[PDB]
Amino acid sequence: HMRLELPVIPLRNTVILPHTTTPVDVGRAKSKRAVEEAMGADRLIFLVAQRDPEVDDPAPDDLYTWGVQAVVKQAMRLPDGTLQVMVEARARAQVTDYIPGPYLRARGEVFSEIFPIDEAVVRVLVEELKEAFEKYVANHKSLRLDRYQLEAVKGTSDPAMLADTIAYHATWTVAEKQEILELTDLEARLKKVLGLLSRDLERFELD
Amino acid sequence: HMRLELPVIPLRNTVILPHTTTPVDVGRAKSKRAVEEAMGADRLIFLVAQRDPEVDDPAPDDLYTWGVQAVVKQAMRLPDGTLQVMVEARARAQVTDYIPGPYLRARGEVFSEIPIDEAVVRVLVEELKEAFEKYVANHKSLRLDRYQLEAVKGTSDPAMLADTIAYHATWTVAEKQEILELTDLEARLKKVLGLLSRDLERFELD
Repeated sequence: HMRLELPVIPLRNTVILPHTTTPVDVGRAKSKRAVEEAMGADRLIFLVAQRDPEVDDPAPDDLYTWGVQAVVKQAMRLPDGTLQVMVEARARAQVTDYIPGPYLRARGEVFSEIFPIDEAVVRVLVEELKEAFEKYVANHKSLRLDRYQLEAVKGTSDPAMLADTIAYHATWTVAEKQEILELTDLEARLKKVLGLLSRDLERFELD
Repeated sequence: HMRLELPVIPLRNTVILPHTTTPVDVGRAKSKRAVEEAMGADRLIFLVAQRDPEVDDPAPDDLYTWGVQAVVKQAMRLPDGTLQVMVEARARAQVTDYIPGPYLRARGEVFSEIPIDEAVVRVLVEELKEAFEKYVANHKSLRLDRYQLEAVKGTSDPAMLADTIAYHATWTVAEKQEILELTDLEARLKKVLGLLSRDLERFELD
């Protein structure tokens, strides 16, 4: 449990969940200025999804409250003037207190993952998640996923990482992934991911 | 049933369907230049949804093939340098052959709407009005004004009914794009009804 003052990168149509390392294309000037503060300092940064992908310059009201604390590990330039930035999402963050300035900066609380005392149900849910995800991948039609990613999921045995990684790979809406991010209770989080997977499997099987 | 060369406006996260008049916020320079060509000419324009909302400078491959032919009705220069444009979409368009230039321009074929098996269509229409009333009743997120819902209930044109419901529903771009691309009327009505019934099951699930 920490409190950090970090620059904030708004994500138009993406939710980053902890335990994921992903490249983020960064086109907007204010997002770029947030990246260079991070790289010039401790490389810590907040990533927060927008409520509306079409908003060009989001204010605090345009952003969800919860995001992730991430590490900026390296940045690259592309033929375009955008920056591809590799980010390591570490933990959920409640990003509340935005500070006036030329770009988005805020103080937020970074949250530990609390393991429930009902470990037995969680262990069953973990096995139900891996089974449901394997069928989701087998019966999905538009899903991009490499073999090594699929074996990582099946080899993960922590529930918190398993839920977060599955939610990252699945093709759910921002609002649906945002709710996974905001469910701190682990068994409720596992049951939401499983409900969404079963829902899509039902829909896949009809056709 | 004509082929026209018009400027094209890419939409990041919106699908426009015929029979709708909607505001379009226009931030990108190429989108702004495409609007003013329309305003300086016959005010006709193509609106095409992007496949990926995060793409800043879409190429033809970044766009769906089908869009709408619309009339630019008014433009509001906003303080942040954006253009709010009111557009009335009037017909489906297959936007195929994009033209070299500083912004998106393309030739596309505009398709008029022509009621098949009137017996099934009538059943689907009545089933649609009922499902929509409950969809509106059992969502939890949707903002519809009274005049809009009574417009739905009084409409007896099937094409207008399907397109208007798809406009109001909170479905993804890909799902609404599928409504746009179903030119055969009975298949379109059966898709809209399936999506509403699908959502009705999930709403009562809680």
